[PDB]
Amino acid sequence: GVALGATRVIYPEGQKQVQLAVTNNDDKSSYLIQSWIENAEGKKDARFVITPPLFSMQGKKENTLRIIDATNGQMPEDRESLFWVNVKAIPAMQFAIVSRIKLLYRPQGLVIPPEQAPGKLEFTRELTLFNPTPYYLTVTDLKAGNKSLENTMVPPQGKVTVNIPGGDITYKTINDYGALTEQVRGVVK
Amino acid sequence: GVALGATRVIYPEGQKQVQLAVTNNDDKSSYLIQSWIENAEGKKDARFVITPPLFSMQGKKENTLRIIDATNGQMPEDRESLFWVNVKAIPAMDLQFAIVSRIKLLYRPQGLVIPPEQAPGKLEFTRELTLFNPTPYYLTVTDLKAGNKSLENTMVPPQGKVTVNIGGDITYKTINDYGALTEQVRGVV
Repeated sequence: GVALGATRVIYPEGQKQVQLAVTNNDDKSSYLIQSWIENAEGKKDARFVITPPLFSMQGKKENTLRIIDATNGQMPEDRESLFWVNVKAIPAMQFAIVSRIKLLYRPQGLVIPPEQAPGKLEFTRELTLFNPTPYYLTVTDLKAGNKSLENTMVPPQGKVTVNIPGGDITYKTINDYGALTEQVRGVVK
Repeated sequence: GVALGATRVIYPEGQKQVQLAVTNNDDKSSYLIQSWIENAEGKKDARFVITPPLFSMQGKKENTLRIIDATNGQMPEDRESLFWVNVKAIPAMDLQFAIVSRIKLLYRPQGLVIPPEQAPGKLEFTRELTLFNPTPYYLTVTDLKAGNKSLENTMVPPQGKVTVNIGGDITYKTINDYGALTEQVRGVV
């Protein structure tokens, strides 16, 4: 069937557009593909445009969605902002195919670079995770002792609690290309 | 979701196999994982074999894909060759799009005229912007700026040119063998 080429899209301020690949490997099927953008509050938002908003995909094919910054200077410049790309495929015939993927808008000139963000996570046994960076960080493979903990996403300058059945802390993050990083030992307070 | 352990795989001539880590980080999801290799023109190619080509992941799992040289000694020996490893994760309903992770596989012959770390600094820029790469390596150029206008990311094939649609100083970064960003380099038109 249909596939998307990414699990997240980073939009670096200054870029005129970013692309998202949409593919169909089946020569015999046809789809209508509709897409739109929502803010983090769950509403349709016009600060980013995606085009074409509706297209037909007939057979084995690769199509590209373009995402354009129409923000017009109205975004926080000191942290990332989170949007959601919604794509829906309607087969040519309740049977629609729907995905939502993160769109992270990243302002120019943040002082901590993306690759140094993960190693700044602070853990407090009370565990509370604190993120003193301007990035949204996706934490996975989180372990405290021999116990495997749940995945979490920590917002810029935010805190999240991870339940543990009571009480070394290690983990990986998902990077900008959707890959797993190397294992990291957290900063424990 | 499903995440790969790397964004690119270097296959050094003579190695019998290279491994690629594939992981499902979510205990609530299940997947079928289908993988194949393409050449640089985007057509399925059998000079490299990936196995298993089809497998399933139920819950939190880590698997290893093996990539095997079946080139039969017919690769060019004076330049890298580019292949595309495609890993498609198809989600089981418990409704959603499959996700295809496409990463670069760079076959690298022994005896190249310059080691990898010297390549980035040889790139040549001509007003026409044309990027000319006189080295035996594929160069992945990011953070490309002409003066103060951000340009699109690009990849320059070994001994090839590429045109980037746009005075000012030209600055850029490249992605190295480990998927990391090099330091900014100053080019001159």
